[PDB]
Amino acid sequence: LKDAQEKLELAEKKATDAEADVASLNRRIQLVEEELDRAQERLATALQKLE
Amino acid sequence: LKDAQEKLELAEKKATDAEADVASLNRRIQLVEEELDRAQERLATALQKLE
Repeated sequence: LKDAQEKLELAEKKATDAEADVASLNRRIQLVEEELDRAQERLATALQKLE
Repeated sequence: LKDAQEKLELAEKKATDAEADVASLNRRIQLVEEELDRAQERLATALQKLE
């Protein structure tokens, strides 16, 4: 039981950290997508003014 | 020990799933980052053309 509970603890800690990493990466994805959309809009406006 | 092993299996499956999510989300992060880099390079070229 000592080994089994130690394995349980390590697996649970790893899964929780992985979930936190997933949430952080997803919010990073949405942030970077917003920045990309703003950059594309700026590019379009600049090209029109250039022409 | 039986319950501990079952929870170990569940936790390791969930952690592997979240690790795959991490891999996918980091791939998306890098790809959108590259697209944003291209967009900002285009923006810099556009400002140069404005000048």
